Amino acid sequence: SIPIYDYQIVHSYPHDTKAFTEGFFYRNGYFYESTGLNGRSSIRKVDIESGKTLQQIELGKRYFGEGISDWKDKIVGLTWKNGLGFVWNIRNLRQVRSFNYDGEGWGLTHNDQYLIMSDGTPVLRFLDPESLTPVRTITVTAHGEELPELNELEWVDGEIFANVWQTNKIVRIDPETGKVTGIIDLNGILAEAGPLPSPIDVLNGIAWDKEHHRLFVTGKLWPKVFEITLTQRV
Ligand SMILES: [Ca+2]
Repeated sequence: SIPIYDYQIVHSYPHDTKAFTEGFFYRNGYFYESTGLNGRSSIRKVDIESGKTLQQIELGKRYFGEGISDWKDKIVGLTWKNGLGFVWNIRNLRQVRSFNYDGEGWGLTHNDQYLIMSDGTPVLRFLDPESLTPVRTITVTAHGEELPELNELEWVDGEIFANVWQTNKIVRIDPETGKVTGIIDLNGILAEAGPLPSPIDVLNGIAWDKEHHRLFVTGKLWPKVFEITLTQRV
């Protein structure tokens, strides 16, 4: 009754196996990743093919960085427990503004009007990109059930794709109703990943290139980012 989708790997690119991926998006032929690298949080511009870093800033010691997303000429980023967000110039990564919000920050994406954030609960926040305060929320449900643990996000083709932390699934959420309209099953994808690092952590990170319709998924300490297409199951 809830349509399930299987992946096909189109390509697979090296990813930093030391990087706890907290936020991930695609822009300008580049990856942008919010990364934990030994308790320190950095934000990073990655070359897609090499997985190498082309540019980074570090967050201050007291912040744990989470979701990131572009917005026009900016990167917006969340913190885990600080209630503080940042706005950077996407070009030189110089901090430009801070803002406050309640609760935790996990994932962050955007559609044409709004920044969209998760925080591990079933409740997604739509933010005014200007005031940076919520104007709508939706509650996320799968077969009528509240779906908590919503993590990294990505707006894909009219929908919110969200990692569900500690599963290998991605949910497609109708932004209007908050209903899960679809489930992407990435179980076993790691078997396709080449030799695994020690340690390795969980699926998390979805980026999308609107122009070419390319979907990229990764995860914390993963050795690959995967470009994937979807096929609806049987
Ligand atoms: Ca994302």
